[PDB]
Amino acid sequence: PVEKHRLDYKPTDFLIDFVDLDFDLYDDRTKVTSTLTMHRREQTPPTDLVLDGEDLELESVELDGNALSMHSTETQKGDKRVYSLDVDGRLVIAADLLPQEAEKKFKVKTVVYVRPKENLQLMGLYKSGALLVTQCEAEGFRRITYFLDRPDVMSLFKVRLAADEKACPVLLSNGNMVESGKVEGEKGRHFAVFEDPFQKPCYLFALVAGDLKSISQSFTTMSGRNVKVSIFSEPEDSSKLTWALESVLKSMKWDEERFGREYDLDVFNVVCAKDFNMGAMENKGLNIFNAALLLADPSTTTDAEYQRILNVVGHEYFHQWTGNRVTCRDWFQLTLKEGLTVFRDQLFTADMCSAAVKRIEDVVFLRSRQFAEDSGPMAHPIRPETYIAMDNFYTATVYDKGAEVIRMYHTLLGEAGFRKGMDLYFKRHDGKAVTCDDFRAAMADANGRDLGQFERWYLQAGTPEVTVSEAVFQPDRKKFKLTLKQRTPPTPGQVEKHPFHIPIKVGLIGKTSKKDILSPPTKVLELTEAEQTFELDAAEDCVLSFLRDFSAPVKVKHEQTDEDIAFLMAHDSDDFAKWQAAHTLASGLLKHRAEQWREKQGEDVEFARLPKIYVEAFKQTLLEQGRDRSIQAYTLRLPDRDGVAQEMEPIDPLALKEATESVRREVGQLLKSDLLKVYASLSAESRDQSEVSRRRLRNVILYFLTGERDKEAAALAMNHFKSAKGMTEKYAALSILCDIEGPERTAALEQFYRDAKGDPLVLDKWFAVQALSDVRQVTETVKELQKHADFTAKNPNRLRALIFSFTRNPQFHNKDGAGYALLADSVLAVDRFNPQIAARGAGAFLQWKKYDETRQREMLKQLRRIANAPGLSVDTLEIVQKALAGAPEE
Ligand SMILES: [Zn+2]
Ligand SMILES: [Zn+2]
Repeated sequence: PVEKHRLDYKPTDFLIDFVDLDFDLYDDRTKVTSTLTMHRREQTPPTDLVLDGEDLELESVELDGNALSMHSTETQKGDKRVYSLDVDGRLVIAADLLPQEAEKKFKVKTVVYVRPKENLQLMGLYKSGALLVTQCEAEGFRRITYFLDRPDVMSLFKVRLAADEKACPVLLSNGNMVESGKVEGEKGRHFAVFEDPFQKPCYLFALVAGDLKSISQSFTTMSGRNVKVSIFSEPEDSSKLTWALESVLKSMKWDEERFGREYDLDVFNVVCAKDFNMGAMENKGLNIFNAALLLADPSTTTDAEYQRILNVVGHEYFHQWTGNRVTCRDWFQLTLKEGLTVFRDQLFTADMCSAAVKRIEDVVFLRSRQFAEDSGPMAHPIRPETYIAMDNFYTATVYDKGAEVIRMYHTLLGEAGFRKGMDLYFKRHDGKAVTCDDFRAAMADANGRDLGQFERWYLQAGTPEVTVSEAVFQPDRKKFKLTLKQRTPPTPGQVEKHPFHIPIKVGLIGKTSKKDILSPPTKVLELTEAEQTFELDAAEDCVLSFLRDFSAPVKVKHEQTDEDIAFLMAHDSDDFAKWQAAHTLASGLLKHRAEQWREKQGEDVEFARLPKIYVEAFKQTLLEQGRDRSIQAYTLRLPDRDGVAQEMEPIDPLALKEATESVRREVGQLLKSDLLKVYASLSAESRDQSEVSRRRLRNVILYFLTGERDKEAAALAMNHFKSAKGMTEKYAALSILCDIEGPERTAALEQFYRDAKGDPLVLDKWFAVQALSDVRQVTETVKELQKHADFTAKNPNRLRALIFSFTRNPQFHNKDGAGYALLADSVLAVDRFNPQIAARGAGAFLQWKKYDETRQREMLKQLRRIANAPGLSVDTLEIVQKALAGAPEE
């Protein structure tokens, strides 16, 4: 297809009033009988009807009960009762056959066949284990039957499903079940009819058929309505659903208290799917989850995966209002529901777990994955202007930066002002398909606030850079002068970047008071120009606390002495800025040691001793009593390597890895006695946040106690591995052991495989922990694991567990190019059956320009090999075309 543009939107020529679907479900060939009740838009001349349709085996076309034949050269001579198929497979009916009056309704009935077992794209109807499941977002419903496959077309649905009674005892679709019984002529088959009373776009359609067990629990809304919440899964996993069920109940209660949102259906169903591209999908009343985001068990699920399940479960329920009842006018507005819903699950996770812990996790993920995207060839604003394949723009920018943009609304307007904007947003657009500007206008109108410049967050890509050009205390005036500058580098298709509306939370820590001296302690500064000076009231000499709570998704250039950083590490009040001060000091040490290693390529690299400021602060955090142990663990943990690499030019993952290990080993020697004392204090599975924090700090201290990677380190990690009562401490010890070549690593990996007992999720970790190992010939191990009996590229979770994890290994960038070729060979094979996963796999080649010339030539070679592959998908073609946009021709 050709490139699509945001400003080319136009309402549809025709409307869809009713959808009558009949499914004759078989694993090899499913018949889909569909009747669409349509009419032309008012005040519009007659025009041809064009319906989306992809990979359908068409049997018959019927217009108002009259059969139409396939247009051919023989039908041209005389037959006018014909239909046509365009070059893309869309169903075309000439305007002469349709009613002349616009309001006159007509019926288009089609019989098509699809092949679920051959549907390896996992879009539309396909087989997943013992289940027949669906996935339609964004444009997958056209792979089931003909439709106007766009989110601004809504209609009422009536769905009938017929299937084998033994293989598919449970049949599910959107809405309420109105009929169930046996198939009349065919013995052994049964059916069910589902009617959705509320109109919905086609991407929210879903159907499930297979052998399912369920747990359930009632929920009473604030109006008194009772909603039956049920979690479905295959029989073998039906005892691992309580954590997901309890998460739905918390999400429904939280949305009522925090935003006044009330569920409107009698049933809320969640079905687990073992073969799923996304993490979960918000199909109206019939959510479908990836198994890794639903199933939970103490012996298989880590604390982080437990929290991720709670977060995604809430995310999918929050889509019922921000996504389903108020939906998108077009796919350029994807961040209207994704950015707003991610922000909603971030507030939810913060209230359910720890606010500071969640904020630190979100910022670290943003400044690694999203910052790389925003500085690369695929950089796009949260509301893109153009796209080729819409599946390529379900990105960290649209999701996670979009949430940071929503959070900036909350910062500028306050909680009560943000709530008033939400109420007006839901009141105006309930049951409609709207845009980003509608949400921004709701926030503006409800608060009397001008948000015209704020739209630049939606229009301009790239990470803004905020420089602290001057920050000096003025004792004569009792003022603190703060001068700030902002600039944003060019991104593909947009060189000039106009100033953003940047809210910057600041604070001052008095040098005498050792606490906040501002009242209120945090002040929201509105940086709206390219350069601006602010004057804060400071009674005494102070130290600046800049960008508290990460109030804007920007880079910060702020020169601080190690003494002022140590002052903030000990006396700052903002939880993020307190951690940011420690993260800033450790990042600079990591970055400098990596540049020394990068200068000599590891040939005689001598590191200066770690400064006492860093070690004493590390020791104080380690020995501290009474504080939150999760904040303790995240402060002591070394900075994420992908985050530090985004500040380097060029990026050298091997130099950054050696820099990380050298710091890990030096602090392990300097504070070995204190580390061993705290480690023994954290011994002796509960889901309580107190026990999660204890295990989190215990695993971090083990990392600092095993840096030498000698026989003593392997023995300590092996005991941690064997004595673990859950997956959290077991997987952490295994991950540490896999960097230590020896018998302890092989024994742990062999035992880990057998202890899985065929569990696909535990086997994913077994593949991933090997792909991320810092061992020699880790590439050859990954290449060999592709032949393993339990490896199949057709399952996205298993493919990502091995291949995607390997792309995050620093040895993936080995200068011999063996790692790049491995990914390219994988992307080529996967693209022939699952374009979505292959396009995301090829994304690891996007930042080729940021690496050294040797790695540039190797990555450019694989990028061109993929781009020149015959039959390459539209999805993967767009990704590598963008990557090669700034590359030499030929
Ligand atoms: Zn989603
Ligand atoms: Zn979402």
